[PDB]
Amino acid sequence: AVHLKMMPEFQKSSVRIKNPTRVEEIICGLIKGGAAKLQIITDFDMTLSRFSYNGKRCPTCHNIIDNCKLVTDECRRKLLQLKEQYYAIEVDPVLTVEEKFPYMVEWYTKSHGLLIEQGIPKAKLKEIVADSDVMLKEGYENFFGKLQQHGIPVFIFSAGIGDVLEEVIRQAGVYHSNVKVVSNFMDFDENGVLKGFKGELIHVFNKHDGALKNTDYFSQLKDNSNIILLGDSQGDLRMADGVANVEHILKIGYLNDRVDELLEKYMDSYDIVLVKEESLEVVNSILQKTL
Ligand SMILES: O=S(=O)(O)CCN1CCN(CCS(=O)(=O)O)CC1
Ligand SMILES: [Mg+2]
Repeated sequence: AVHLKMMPEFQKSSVRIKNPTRVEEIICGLIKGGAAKLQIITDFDMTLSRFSYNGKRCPTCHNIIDNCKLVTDECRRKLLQLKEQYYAIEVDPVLTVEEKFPYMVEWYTKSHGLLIEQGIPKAKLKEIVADSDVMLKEGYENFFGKLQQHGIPVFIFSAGIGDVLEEVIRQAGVYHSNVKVVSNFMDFDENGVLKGFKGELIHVFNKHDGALKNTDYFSQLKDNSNIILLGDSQGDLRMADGVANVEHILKIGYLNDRVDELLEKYMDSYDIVLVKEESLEVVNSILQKTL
């Protein structure tokens, strides 16, 4: 039987849970299925990576490029201005999520377009990532390590920049075979210089679309009917829409900011909400019982 009361990781004050009995029953199902039924579906930015260090916000994959030696101060000025106008739409309490779709498409297209003008070479990405301020959440080596040890599928589904994300995990030593990355990947010209992005855009609000356009992945994993989902946004709740069959799904949400405004809604939609939390110890504690 599962008792969150007896799990020290769940006693941390950042752990917020509306329905602990329900959560205990989901984790109970996860444990019963063991490795053979488990898969992970996860966002990256601010979910696997830290939201902040020392009251200095940490970079998203996109910020890593925004901030690198290859990008001019004037470019960052424009990027900032984009962010200020479009982020106000993102968080607008009056617009429906569907109304925000076109605005999100513009923001990501305009900001990608400014990066494309700056001339980013594939060969520089290693240096850029090494020099950046990126940080993975505390407990990431045990997270990725237990999962790879047991061959648990991990589907990292990111509205960031795929090439940057992959380079971060590769340098961390955690880009193992069990880890599949679906993101916005760079398109490179004859000289290995960024010229655009591949595929259809993934942004914060359309992850349902991408989840459905990955049937190949999920149909191979028909038996993995127990899911752990990790996200930092309401949008990440859709990352599991492509899953073949679902027996148990546990949804863990990082609430990194706009805490007072969003806490109720997060507690309502995620099973476990982690408030201003920079570790993976709750999820690692669940893996520990399960694997
Ligand atoms: O599922 S299997 O039977 O194949 C493996 C069993 N697995 C072994 C490790 N224990 C740790 C006990 S606990 O400390 O996590 O409770 C959890 C379950
Ligand atoms: Mg994110």
